[PDB]
Amino acid sequence: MPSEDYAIWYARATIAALQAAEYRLAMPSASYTAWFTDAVSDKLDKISESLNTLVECVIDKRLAVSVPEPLPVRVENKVQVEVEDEVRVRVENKVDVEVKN
Amino acid sequence: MPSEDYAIWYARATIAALQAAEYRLAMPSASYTAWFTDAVSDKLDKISESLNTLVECVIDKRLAVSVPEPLPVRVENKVQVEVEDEVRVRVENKVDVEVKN
Amino acid sequence: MPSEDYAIWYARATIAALQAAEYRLAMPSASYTAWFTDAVSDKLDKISESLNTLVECVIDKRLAVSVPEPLPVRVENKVQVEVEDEVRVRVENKVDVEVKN
Amino acid sequence: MPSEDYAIWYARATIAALQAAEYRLAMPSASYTAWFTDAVSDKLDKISESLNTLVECVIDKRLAVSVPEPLPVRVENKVQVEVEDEVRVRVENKVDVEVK
Amino acid sequence: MPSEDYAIWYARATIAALQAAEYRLAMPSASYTAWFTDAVSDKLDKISESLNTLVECVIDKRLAVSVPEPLPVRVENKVQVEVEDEVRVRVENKVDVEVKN
Repeated sequence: MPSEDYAIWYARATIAALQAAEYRLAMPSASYTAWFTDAVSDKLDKISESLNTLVECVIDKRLAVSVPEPLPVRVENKVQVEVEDEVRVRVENKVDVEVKN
Repeated sequence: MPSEDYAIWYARATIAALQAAEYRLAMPSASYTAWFTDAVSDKLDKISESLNTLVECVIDKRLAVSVPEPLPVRVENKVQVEVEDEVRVRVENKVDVEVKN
Repeated sequence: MPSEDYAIWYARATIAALQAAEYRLAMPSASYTAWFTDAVSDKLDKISESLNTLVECVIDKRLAVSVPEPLPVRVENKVQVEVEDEVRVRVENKVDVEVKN
Repeated sequence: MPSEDYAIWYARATIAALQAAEYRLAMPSASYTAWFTDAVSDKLDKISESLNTLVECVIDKRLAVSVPEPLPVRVENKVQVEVEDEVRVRVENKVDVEVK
Repeated sequence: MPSEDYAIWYARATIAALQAAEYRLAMPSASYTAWFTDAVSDKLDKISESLNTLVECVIDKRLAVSVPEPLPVRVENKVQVEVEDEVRVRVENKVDVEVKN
């Protein structure tokens, strides 16, 4: 029943108005926030929980770590030592001696 | 088509209405959610999956680490040592002796 | 009511107009921004803060770590040593001697 | 040229209908997705890629690390040792001997 | 001014059209992008910046770490050593000798 001329103008004028305006979001519906919680927020909570588990290892601005024990090592240098016991020895060569008695 | 005065009224009144309202989002379309899943949610899953792998290394607030085995070390101090075996020796000097015979 | 023909036209024309337009978001309302900050922004702050605690441990492109100390180690190689002080010894064998006087 | 009553009604009724409806988002325009990619998705990619570089270091639930080598250490205890070579010695004292 | 029957039909029909349609987002207003930059993007940037600092420590698929130097260790095993210098010794016992002259 609306004339074609009016119907044409209505569609064109309504599209022009919709595009001229800007849209202020309200609080979303519960259906949107449920979706968004699954798509984003719950995943952020899991990421934050995992990060926290790692950061609880930080003490005094150092990350506490654990290594196998005892830790296998190779000493690469010549070490100065102090011998604490009397040592049993086997003399292997013929020794020059000065008799003092 | 309606008069210019009517068209001007309609454009202004409709824009005014669109901007006076606030908009409550519903569940998005399947097309929007598929796009958003690729743009955001799937990437959050990969981030969470990578963090999970790191956090599996944590036990009692210490991060388990691995170093080369065996680890090359350099001993910096003078070490007290206890010699446990008999030692073969070569006497390099002429020795003063007292004969107890 | 208006005509059933007019009503069908109006539904089709209005949906077609709404779907032909594109929608420019303004700054959201206070209701939305409060929800969004709780759903996203505050969780990002929490993540950022935890990460900063970890990254504070990084010094000049190395992560500072703490290991139990003194660390138990097991030395796997034969170590060169230097004996600095006089060692007390006990000769275990009969020594061949050349008397020089 | 609508009547004033109609103009007043149309403003109030249109606001009411807009507030009562809920709005289903379609696939966004290319302009929106281009902007959103810059604002969000590209930064998520950078974050994910940085995390992967760190997580490649994880081997069987341990983080592979590197320390300066050789690692400087201080031995805190007295060490039992086994001498494995013949030792050149210089005798310092006058030795008591029993002949043959 | 319209009749109540029209007014009621218009409200019901317009809500029905608004809910039957779906909405294609254009590029958002400057107001929106400025708010969104503060609420999300700038926080992502800080997260990425902090993560970059940690990942700079990765070299050849290992994380570079620092421990206190020198690190205190406890040697748990008996160590084989090679003495490298001449050793001054004091003979503590009476030595049996075979005179070879």
